[PDB]
Amino acid sequence: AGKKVLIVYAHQEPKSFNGSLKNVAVDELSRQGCTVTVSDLYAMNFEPRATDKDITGTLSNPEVFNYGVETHEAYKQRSLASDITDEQKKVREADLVIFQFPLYWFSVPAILKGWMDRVLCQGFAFDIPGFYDSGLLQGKLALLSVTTGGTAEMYTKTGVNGDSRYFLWPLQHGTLHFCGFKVLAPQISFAPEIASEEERKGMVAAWSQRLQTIWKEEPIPCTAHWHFGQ
Amino acid sequence: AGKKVLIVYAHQEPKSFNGSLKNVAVDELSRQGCTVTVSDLYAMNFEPRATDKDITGTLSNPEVFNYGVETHEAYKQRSLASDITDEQKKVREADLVIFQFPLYWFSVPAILKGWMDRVLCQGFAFDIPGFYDSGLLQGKLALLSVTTGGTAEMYTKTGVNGDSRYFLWPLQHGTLHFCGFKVLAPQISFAPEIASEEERKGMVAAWSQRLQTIWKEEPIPCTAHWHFGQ
Ligand SMILES: Cc1cc2nc3c(=O)[nH]c(=O)nc-3n(C[C@H](O)[C@H](O)[C@H](O)COP(=O)(O)OP(=O)(O)OC[C@H]3O[C@@H](n4cnc5c(N)ncnc54)[C@H](O)[C@@H]3O)c2cc1C
Ligand SMILES: Cc1cc2nc3c(=O)[nH]c(=O)nc-3n(C[C@H](O)[C@H](O)[C@H](O)COP(=O)(O)OP(=O)(O)OC[C@H]3O[C@@H](n4cnc5c(N)ncnc54)[C@H](O)[C@@H]3O)c2cc1C
Ligand SMILES: COc1cc(OC)c2c(c1)c(C)cc(=O)n2C
Ligand SMILES: COc1cc(OC)c2c(c1)c(C)cc(=O)n2C
Ligand SMILES: [Zn+2]
Ligand SMILES: [Zn+2]
Repeated sequence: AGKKVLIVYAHQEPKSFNGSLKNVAVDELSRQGCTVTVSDLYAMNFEPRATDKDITGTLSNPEVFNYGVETHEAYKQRSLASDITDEQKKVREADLVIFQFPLYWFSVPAILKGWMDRVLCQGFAFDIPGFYDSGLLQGKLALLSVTTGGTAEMYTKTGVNGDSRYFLWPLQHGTLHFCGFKVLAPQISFAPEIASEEERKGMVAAWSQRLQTIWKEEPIPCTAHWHFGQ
Repeated sequence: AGKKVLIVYAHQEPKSFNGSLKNVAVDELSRQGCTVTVSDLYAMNFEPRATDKDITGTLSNPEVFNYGVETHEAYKQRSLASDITDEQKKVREADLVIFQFPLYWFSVPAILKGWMDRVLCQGFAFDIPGFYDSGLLQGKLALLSVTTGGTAEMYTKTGVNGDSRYFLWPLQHGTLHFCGFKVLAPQISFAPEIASEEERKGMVAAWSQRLQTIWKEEPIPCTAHWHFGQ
């Protein structure tokens, strides 16, 4: 406060561990006096497909469809579909975007992948130039709050899954850094379903505590070295 | 000769460079006498979202929906939605699965992510235990055939994007090897929008040429070292 937060939330069940994490984030950020908005993608039936329906009116080139060029032209000419533009208005206003999701195949669920693909379009989130340190959402913070089915030990460099930082790369680097975000340290809640009824409260109460001082945090160095190195 | 190939194809435009790559694969593998099937996800309006619509029977826990528990039970009972079981039959029959797509945010387009999320369910593609070298699709081969906006140089260890292998990890390892596939070396067709008409022709031809001998190939060692070094 005075800060705005967008929580993009991708879980089907409000009673889930993910739902609890989204709800404590709203509760704690609302208590601090921050402005809070939640894009509840499943409840919204959010469209994940990148298709020519994302441009309204008439196309730059209706013989050969190029999603990147069409949506770039459409963002410049204010003719993107209203579900996209609604989400761009949220992100444009936000000082922090928190993604809350269960890890699906070492990445985001498809409905959230579709939000990244369709809302983070050229002209809005990035351009030539304006990417990585210079991306168009520069100034803004982003944070992945991810839950996993695999344990922390599975997610080490010599573990069956590799270090968590390895799967973070396309999300933190290739997507958030790329668009300009400073990335806060991910919040990774390992294997909640196998944890006890408390312990899970440890993790929820722990995210609420972290959120108390989120605006004091320095963003990680979003480097190949941070992700893979020594 | 006597092999079955599934191509899971994710591009909106038949006239695109991805479209040319898919078509050359069909032409060359058809020429060789292989059995070929293509799942053209956008033309199928393939559903990417993981929702409770994917199970048609009585849920195990209708009070608190857990997509992974409900779909595992649905797969064992034969009560998954038919679009999913349609794709599982194609995968079960295939000896090789080629994924043909443009790189979206260092990953697959969300329509293809939802193919992975919904088709590769517990019981069918993996079980716990029954993953990585014990995954249920053991015996099968997979190959990612990717196109990029970024040049090969941008995709090297000291380029901006980092090495191309780094973005392959959640797909090759976290998804395909997790399900028991052996993974053939990726086909990466760099920056075809930047390339001349000639260089594009050569990249289509280079893919066709590689497919002539694809059944002679051995898979990669799908480890942390192969992807990251050290
Ligand atoms: C398609 C698919 C792909 C996947 N791919 C991967 C992958 O690549 N890698 C991987 O590691 N995992 C993967 N998973 C597993 C997935 O990441 C986990 O199942 C998910 O992260 C668990 O979080 P949840 O909210 O769904 O858990 P929940 O099951 O909702 O949480 C566990 C328990 O906590 C309860 N709970 C709710 N709120 C609270 C609270 N206030 N305090 C205490 N308990 C609470 C729940 O109701 C439940 O009993 C995959 C799953 C699917 C379906
Ligand atoms: C949401 C989104 C996210 C993206 N994220 C990334 C990313 O993370 N990293 C990245 O590097 N890129 C990214 N891109 C760029 C994208 O990967 C490239 O635009 C795409 O890979 C290029 O493939 P295409 O088929 O669309 O090319 P096209 O534009 O179709 O192909 C280039 C040219 O080749 C022509 N062609 C077709 N067939 C032939 C043929 N037989 N012979 C000669 N020429 C032919 C086409 O007609 C066209 O003129 C992103 C794009 C979008 C829209
Ligand atoms: C596809 O669904 C799942 C479910 C899981 O556990 C529930 C998984 C995974 C995938 C992967 C890729 C790694 C892992 O460690 N675990 C535990
Ligand atoms: C998000 O859309 C795009 C479009 C591109 O090029 C057309 C990109 C990228 C993303 C990324 C992340 C890296 C890159 O090198 N290129 C060239
Ligand atoms: Zn980075
Ligand atoms: Zn592997």
